[PDB]
Amino acid sequence: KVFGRCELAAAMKRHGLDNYRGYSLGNWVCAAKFESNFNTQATNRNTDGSTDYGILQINSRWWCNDGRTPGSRNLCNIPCSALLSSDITASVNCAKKIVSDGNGMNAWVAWRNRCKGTDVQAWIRGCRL
Repeated sequence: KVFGRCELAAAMKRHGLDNYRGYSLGNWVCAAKFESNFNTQATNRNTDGSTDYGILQINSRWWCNDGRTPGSRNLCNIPCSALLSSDITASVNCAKKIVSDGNGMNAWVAWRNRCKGTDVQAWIRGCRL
């Protein structure tokens, strides 16, 4: 599936990511955009036998189970497949324990690159408000 910017935003807002751990919605839409480009089914293989799954490309090396990751655990107690849903529910829930894991949104490489220190509010412009 492919979310539209403002649809992803709302889904996002609805599941209370807006300002979570002090990180504005725009931060999250922006992280989404560069990470998965909104593609609910974006999957990205990393070396170290791990992979980034879903909207917010969350890693199976920890957080979610795909099986095949050698040095793994699923701190989020889910199959990596459930993090490839068309309903974000899970991704944000998982995504919530990772912002809270001592680093903030640094956890997401495309956010720290492309988004951190940016005028992230531009991502929620036109969005229903």
